[PDB]
Amino acid sequence: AQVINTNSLSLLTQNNLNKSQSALGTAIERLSSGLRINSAKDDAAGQAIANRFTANIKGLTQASRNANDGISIAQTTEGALNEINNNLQRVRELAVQSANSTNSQSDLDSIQAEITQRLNEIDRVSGQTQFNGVKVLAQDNTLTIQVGANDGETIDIDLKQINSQTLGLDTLNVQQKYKVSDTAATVTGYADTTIALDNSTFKASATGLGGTDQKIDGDLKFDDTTGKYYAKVTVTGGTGKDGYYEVSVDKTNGEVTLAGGATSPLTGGLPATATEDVKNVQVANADLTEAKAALTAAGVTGTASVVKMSYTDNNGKTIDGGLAVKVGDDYYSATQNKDGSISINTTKYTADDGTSKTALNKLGGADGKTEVVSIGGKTYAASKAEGHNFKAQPDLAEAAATTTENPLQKIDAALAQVDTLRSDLGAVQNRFNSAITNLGNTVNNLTSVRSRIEDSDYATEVSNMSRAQILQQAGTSVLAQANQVPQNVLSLLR
Repeated sequence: AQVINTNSLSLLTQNNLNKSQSALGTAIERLSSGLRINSAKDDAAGQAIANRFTANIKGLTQASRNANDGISIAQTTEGALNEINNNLQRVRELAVQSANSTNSQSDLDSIQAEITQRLNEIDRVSGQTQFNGVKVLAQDNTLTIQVGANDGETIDIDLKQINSQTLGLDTLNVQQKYKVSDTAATVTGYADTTIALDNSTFKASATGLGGTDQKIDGDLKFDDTTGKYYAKVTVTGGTGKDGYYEVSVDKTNGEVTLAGGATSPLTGGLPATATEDVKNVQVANADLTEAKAALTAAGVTGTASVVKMSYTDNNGKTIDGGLAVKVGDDYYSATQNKDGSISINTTKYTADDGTSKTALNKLGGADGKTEVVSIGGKTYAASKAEGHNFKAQPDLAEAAATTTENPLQKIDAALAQVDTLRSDLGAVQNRFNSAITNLGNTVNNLTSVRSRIEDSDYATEVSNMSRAQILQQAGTSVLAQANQVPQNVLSLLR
């Protein structure tokens, strides 16, 4: 009978329990990791969204970091700014101190110097304060910080350029003008030029001494008491012609010629005042050679003269100033060099509309004695203009021209500006926090959602599938016993 085979089928179902044992193993597999890529995720997209949820928090952890970057930049902005308030308020203090009419002009100059220091510090803070390189107060700019998982989900920080100029205190001045005056300064002594003393021309101007040959022995002796040059002269072939002679010097090319058609040596020899040994033409600095060339190149028309400045305050007290090169009504601060020559002060600066350049220091400003300088169509303080680049950093206020009207109002309006900017930033923080809380709340919630897809087994469900393990194992046990039953049942026939 085919029962052996038909039973084999009934055993194939028992062997199918071995496949159910493969299901026990498959269950053990489903319980092994809890989750398997065996397509329990089909609307993969929908199930992928769970992984996107975690990716959201990944973007949200970076978001929290961002947020904290923003928070820090918020904190930092106010930090660096606090100093600015700290500086300006102090200026206010000087503004009160200034309104005092008992103050002398020297007092006012002193107060102005500290105001200038405070304003300069404000400008440094504005230019250097940074966060990760962002110059938070150097320019108007809105920083967008991604604090959410998706595009455009950001919190914006509106940064403003806060400096002396934007605050309207770039020319805040409390100084008063001094009555400017001068007196001629006939600077003394001589200096040597580039003009080298050419002696070859002497012997032909000294033929009237005769002999065979007339030559100057050594260097010419100059006399800074008379401006006269003298020469030791050896007249080869002559009788009583050797001795000291006064020589005429060509102040242009340096030629040396016997002076005054002298027919015999000076009585008494070389004068006692002729002690300098010169190799070059001496110039009574008095011609202001370089100063005059600088004035011409500058476009200055008038005749120049060296004067000593004087400044008189409101109380009739006068102090002496330095040396100056007066031209017309203008005064150019000057310096007298080693050799007694004089040079107009210059400041040295970069660009304007490209390249290195130079301007001459005039005496002006809010007090009448501040070194100012004209670049382009402007007139800045020399202190500011020194080493400045108008290419890399153009746009600027000239030097203060007069005393500032209503300085306390202006300063108040300035601080008001600083303050409102700070409110936006700090309130930004709290907004960041408020935003962190929205996202944060949804974060705790999203994690509750990934738990459905992010699936796996432990108590409740483990017991369901574990009880099922033993339940099905009971089944495999049933067919383990029932695995031996058939083979024997089939062998009963005799």
